[PDB]
Amino acid sequence: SITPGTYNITNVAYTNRLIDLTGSNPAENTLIIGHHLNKTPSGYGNQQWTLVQLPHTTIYTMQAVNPQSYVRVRDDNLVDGAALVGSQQPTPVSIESAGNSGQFRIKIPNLGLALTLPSDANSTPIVLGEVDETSTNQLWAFESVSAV
Amino acid sequence: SITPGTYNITNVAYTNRLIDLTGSNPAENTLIIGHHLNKTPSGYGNQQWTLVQLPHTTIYTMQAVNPQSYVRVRDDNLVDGAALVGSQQPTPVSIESAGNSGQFRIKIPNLGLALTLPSDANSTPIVLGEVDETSTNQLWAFESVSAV
Ligand SMILES: OC[C@H]1O[C@@H](O[C@H]2[C@H](O)[C@@H](O)[C@@H](O)O[C@@H]2CO)[C@H](O)[C@@H](O)[C@H]1O
Ligand SMILES: OC[C@H]1O[C@@H](O[C@H]2[C@H](O)[C@@H](O)[C@@H](O)O[C@@H]2CO)[C@H](O)[C@@H](O)[C@H]1O
Repeated sequence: SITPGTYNITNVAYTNRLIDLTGSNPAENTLIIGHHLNKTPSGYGNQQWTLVQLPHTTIYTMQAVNPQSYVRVRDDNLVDGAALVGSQQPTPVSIESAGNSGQFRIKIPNLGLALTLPSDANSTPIVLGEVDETSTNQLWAFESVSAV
Repeated sequence: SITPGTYNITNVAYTNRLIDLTGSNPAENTLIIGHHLNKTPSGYGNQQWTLVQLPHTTIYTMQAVNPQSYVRVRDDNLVDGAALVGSQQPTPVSIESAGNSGQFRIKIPNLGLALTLPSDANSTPIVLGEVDETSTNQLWAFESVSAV
């Protein structure tokens, strides 16, 4: 399984789009979106995500570097089409390899729903969609940030 | 939520029945059962269960003190009636306060299923049942293992 640490997370369909917390805003219910890299080499703190793992499982929490907001499904509403947002409390996710190449799905445990990016337009919000075998817009690549 | 540590776990419908790994057997797919207390004051290692928590959530793993088998649903088959067993790999569980006191429900994350004891007969297997907030057969009392 993926090592605990800090990462930039890029979409497999749209390789110019990173997971991004809108405006670096710390407020409840701030939207999580797909957006162009915002500074070289590894973005500002709203494009860097720290993973904490439950040992001997694929269950994690995800938290931005600055401001320190967790990934959550809005209103804990675990259904097709619901928004992803920043919050003071996390939704637990299952991060699972999709084959022998470095790609992953980010799933809601036991429900057959996953994070998806529905267009390449800059600033498109990320939402839940149905799990399947062939859509590339629900696959994601992880690159370590050396930080410091 | 409940503090990480090592516990005896007793049913609320049937207060003479503890969670027990059959015969202290380390083999894969050994049944987990309700059974009378097998040693004073706190049982042998097959009646003592260690909890590890994912921070800022109610998600845990459960593992016996001796032999070191995890709690798992047989074949990862998350349906009404399925068997609980000992294994080298865990099923993640959501442990939540209920009823009233040092009383808790042991639920499958995001599904309407929970661990239940259907009879007071000695050595009855523990299985999944539908969530029902009025049923004492799916409520459990947690007591820390004394410090010899
Ligand atoms: O609109 C999404 C992008 O916002 C950028 O931050 C802006 C911000 O939206 C605006 O309100 C103001 O504060 O200027 C900022 C730029 O200096 C983020 O930097 C970008 O990553 C997107 O989230
Ligand atoms: O039958 C369930 C109980 O088994 C007990 O272990 C017995 C075992 O069944 C028996 O075959 C033989 O090995 O002697 C053991 C007693 O030392 C457990 O001790 C009890 O907790 C139940 O699991």
